[PDB]
Amino acid sequence: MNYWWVSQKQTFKQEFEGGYMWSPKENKNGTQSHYYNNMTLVQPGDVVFSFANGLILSVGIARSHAYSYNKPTEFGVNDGWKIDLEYHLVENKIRPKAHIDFIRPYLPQKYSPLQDNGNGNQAYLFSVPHELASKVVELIGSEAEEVIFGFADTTEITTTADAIECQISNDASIDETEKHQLVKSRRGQGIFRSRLEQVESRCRVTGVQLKNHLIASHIKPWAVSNNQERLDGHNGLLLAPHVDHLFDKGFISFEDNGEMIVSEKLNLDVLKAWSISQGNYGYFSKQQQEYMCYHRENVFKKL
Amino acid sequence: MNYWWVSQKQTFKQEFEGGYMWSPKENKNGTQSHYYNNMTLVQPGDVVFSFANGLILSVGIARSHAYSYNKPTEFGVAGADWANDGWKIDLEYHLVENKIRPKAHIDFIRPYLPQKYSPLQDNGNGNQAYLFSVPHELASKVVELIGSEAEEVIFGFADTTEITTTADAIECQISNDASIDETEKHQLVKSRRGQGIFRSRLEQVESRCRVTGVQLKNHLIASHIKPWAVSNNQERLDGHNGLLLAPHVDHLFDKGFISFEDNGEMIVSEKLNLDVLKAWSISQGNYGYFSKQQQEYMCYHRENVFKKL
Ligand SMILES: [Cl-]
Ligand SMILES: [Cl-]
Ligand SMILES: [Cl-]
Ligand SMILES: [Cl-]
Ligand SMILES: [Cl-]
Ligand SMILES: [Cl-]
Ligand SMILES: [Cl-]
Ligand SMILES: [Cl-]
Ligand SMILES: [Cl-]
Ligand SMILES: [Cl-]
Ligand SMILES: [Cl-]
Ligand SMILES: [Cl-]
Repeated sequence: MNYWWVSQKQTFKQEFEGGYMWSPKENKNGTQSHYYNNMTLVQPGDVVFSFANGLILSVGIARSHAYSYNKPTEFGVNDGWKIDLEYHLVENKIRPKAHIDFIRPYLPQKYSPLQDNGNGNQAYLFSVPHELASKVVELIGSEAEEVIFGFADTTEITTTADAIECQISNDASIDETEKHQLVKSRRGQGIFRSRLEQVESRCRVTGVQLKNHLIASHIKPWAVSNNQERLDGHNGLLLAPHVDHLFDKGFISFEDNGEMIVSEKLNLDVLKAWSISQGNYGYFSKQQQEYMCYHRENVFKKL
Repeated sequence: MNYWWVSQKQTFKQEFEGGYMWSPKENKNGTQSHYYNNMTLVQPGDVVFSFANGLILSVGIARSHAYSYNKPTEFGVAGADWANDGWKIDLEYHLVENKIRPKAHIDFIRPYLPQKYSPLQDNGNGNQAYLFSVPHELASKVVELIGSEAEEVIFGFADTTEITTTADAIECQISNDASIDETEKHQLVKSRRGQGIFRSRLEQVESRCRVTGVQLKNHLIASHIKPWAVSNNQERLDGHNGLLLAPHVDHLFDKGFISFEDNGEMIVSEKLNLDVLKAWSISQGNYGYFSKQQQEYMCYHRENVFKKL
């Protein structure tokens, strides 16, 4: 996932209401533009800071790649790049110049969105390097974190998995039954679900046994699992939907002997609100532990 | 959603272990029997009772239409080659602990058996064919005999499949529709999973899960009220056609286990086992007024999504 900083000093109102970003494709003199070319580098899931009227008004999430589209009609008045941007207004609408002594050390030598004095540069879309991105996020506060962790940063993972499902569904060589089972297993259906039900009986965390209230979740994700692992009843848990949400995204994981592990970026208010207690949720078998190790080391959100 | 009855006789274990059903597709002359043709009528999400050794052993959910596939095991007598090509269905088995013996309840079942093509004779002996249709009234009686385990498989689970199938087909149609504005297309598709302009607009009128109180954006699902699939394009992108919900509340609401009155009073379905609310520490009660714009959609939800009767 990449971060971008978009300077909309004079266009924000219109771009926010329409849920987009727009720029020309090239310079007036016909040459390639580093800054316009930034638009073609944006991927769904990427985080975009809206900088307008001196303020960061939104921490947004890109929902498209750049697509060719007509310049927006403005009242009283050639195709450019459009990006669908899912705006998220933040309560803490900050002015970056005020924190420049803290920010300056982490500004890039070239293509910086801010000058060394704290004033903005005059391009439209800047890349924000990852160290700097975290500093901006620090200043906005936890609401920027709400946009990112387990939200914006899940999108690229879903994109990758969507493409793996496409590779399988369109594979003209793979056995038809195998195709169906691998695809259905992604959403906890098919032989994977039946096999899991012979290993697990209930949601570890909430105790619910009712099959219509449980999600068949993989431990090692479906996307990175090989075909055996995708259909292995030992590579799963039956979880209540809110617990599936926390586990799938790596807000929680488990020790081999059952203790729930919590990510640094899980807000503890959530667990309080849903009456999920910390503690031990039972031994995992040796076969399950193989997968849970993978989850701890690759899915669980750990800086 | 339709119900079926598969008489698996002495090969339940192999068909269970393989997660399938298999039948011939035709007689030698190209004609189908009624029972071979039944395989071609099964749709994903349909419920299939596995009957073997006189017992109902599984309440399964079909996960495919019938597809051409070679006979999974050998015939008892080395048969003709044409007969090896049949219909396969991927069946998601769900074992039940309460294994009903239909013949021991024949007096209760007999009145609801069909005049023709029935899975059972009037004395409760099974018929010779493989896949039988179970009409809906007969199905309800079978479910009553099996009890809550059957209900668990069906309501909010098997019966959600056809709704997902429809929503998937619609997304495909929209995505490939050349006549739609490119930006509109992207917005309509993203809105299905609570993304894009729909979510930003919902955030202008709602701020938290009303049921759990959670305000954190990364722990909320942007749900529609009137479902995305049945909504028109204005309704799909309307921020008033939504609620922010914790994932488990999104689950209960989307499937119609709960709904809300216009003043926010939570309505709980008779199909909701109240143990679930206790296990997840969710209270009944009042969750605040909706706006007139939201009430339009909530009325639809109460009348068409909420599980009644
Ligand atoms: Cl050039
Ligand atoms: Cl460039
Ligand atoms: Cl400030
Ligand atoms: Cl200010
Ligand atoms: Cl840049
Ligand atoms: Cl297994
Ligand atoms: Cl461990
Ligand atoms: Cl016939
Ligand atoms: Cl076929
Ligand atoms: Cl008959
Ligand atoms: Cl008879
Ligand atoms: Cl019999």
